[PDB]
Amino acid sequence: MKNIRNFSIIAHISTLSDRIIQICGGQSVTLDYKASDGETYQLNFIDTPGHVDFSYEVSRSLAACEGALLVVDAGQGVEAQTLANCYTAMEMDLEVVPVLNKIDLPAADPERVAEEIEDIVGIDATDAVRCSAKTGVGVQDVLERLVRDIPPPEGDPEGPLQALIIDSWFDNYLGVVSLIRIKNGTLRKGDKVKVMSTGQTYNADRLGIFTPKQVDRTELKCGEVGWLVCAIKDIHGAPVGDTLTLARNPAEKALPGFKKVKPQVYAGLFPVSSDDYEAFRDALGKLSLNDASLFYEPESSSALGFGFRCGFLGLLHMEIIQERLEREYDLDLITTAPTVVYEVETTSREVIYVDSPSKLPAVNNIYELREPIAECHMLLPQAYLGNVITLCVEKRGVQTNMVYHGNQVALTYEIPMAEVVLDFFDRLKSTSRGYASLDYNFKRFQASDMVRVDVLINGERVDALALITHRDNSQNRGRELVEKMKDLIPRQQFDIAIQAAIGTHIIARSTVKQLRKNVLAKCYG
Repeated sequence: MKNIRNFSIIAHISTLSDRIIQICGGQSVTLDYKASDGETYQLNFIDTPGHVDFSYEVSRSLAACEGALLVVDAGQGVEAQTLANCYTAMEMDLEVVPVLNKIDLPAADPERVAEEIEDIVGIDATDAVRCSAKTGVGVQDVLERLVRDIPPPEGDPEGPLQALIIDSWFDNYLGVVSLIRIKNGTLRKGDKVKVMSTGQTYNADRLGIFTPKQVDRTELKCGEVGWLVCAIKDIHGAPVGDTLTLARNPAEKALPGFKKVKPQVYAGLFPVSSDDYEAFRDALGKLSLNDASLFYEPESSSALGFGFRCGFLGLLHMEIIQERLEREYDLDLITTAPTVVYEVETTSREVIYVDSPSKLPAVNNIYELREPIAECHMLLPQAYLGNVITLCVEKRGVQTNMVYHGNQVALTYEIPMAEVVLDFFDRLKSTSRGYASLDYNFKRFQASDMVRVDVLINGERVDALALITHRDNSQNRGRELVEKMKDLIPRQQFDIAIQAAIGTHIIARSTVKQLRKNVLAKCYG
């Protein structure tokens, strides 16, 4: 155990990971490093996604580490995407090792970037190892620093097994494969294992390490990271963050910090052409085999046809899947505005949760409707803050903190999730012209004057299209909706009456005029 270093990399823009592999061996790697002390160290490097959509997946990977390398471009500086992960890595007791990369570039300013790390992250950066990507010098010095500072792993190898599931995927030949950290005990080949969430037991048919090449082993001992193949049916059967133990001597308690994350953002997806339904259903199925957190459930509108109601972790989780659906499976989809999860107290005081507005209990039965609030961390040059908070309050945000970092401002606001999810990020980007970095996570539910806009077209109730929004801009969101539809619905054979209402009271009503005879229905570019 004492010669093992488990660490992850927090960076942005040959990446350091590739150069480390090159001076050792030659998503995760197990490497050997003969150090200046003449001894050999097993380096286990777990990769880290940079976005707060995968906030949980990130934290589970970090729970598998004792340290992390904060890799900053010496020619650029720090950026908020590495900040979120950096703080969580520090909240958990991980040794964060600062690295100044790309010192070779004509732009490199190491001393000033050493101040930026010290000022914004609060890590001792004065003796940070620095390294070239052109030549590769310093990478060994980084590795030496890694070995000296990151604590070795801990546990009892004879203790009852506790293996942290870092990640689980589907292999088209091997079945389900899990990347595993042995926190406690020892896992051998024959061993019959138990997944602690599910309570189900399987045989460890195969296990090994990534070299990067997939290499079989006969056991994974304490402090180690590797892969495991037992015939778990789907990746849901080995949830990320779960803990593996042995069936004959099961651990009393699972490793802390496990949860099965439920989608934060729901949306409705419908194929432009009904003929694509078969492919779309297949595409979601194919996606779901590797996406542990993608939720999808059939939904059919009168208006929009047969499609699917889908749950996502956040905006670019949705956008990754949308981009994938669009390009991999060549599907053209209509997508409804994203709607978030509300917390509602019934007249008979019970707490229920609402994904889709249509399901929200009657206005008479609601004692208190509670709205999700997102805490938004932002980095922006001083010349834009006026343009930024004016948007923040415009979206009903409340300022929680502000810190100055040279000629740069660190804003932290409390903006209603419902509103962050409806393209706020874009309006922020165009008012700061790409200079404001968003970073948000769920904070709290709060009581709020929240109403439900119902769409009906051809007098038919389109539940898929319903939205929950605040009173003060229900008139505007209803009006924008009727306009959005006028784009999706061209002038056709019949008149199409579109309207938004609150219960009985109509807020906007527009009709899409029918074509004359012998005129084809056209659409805008």
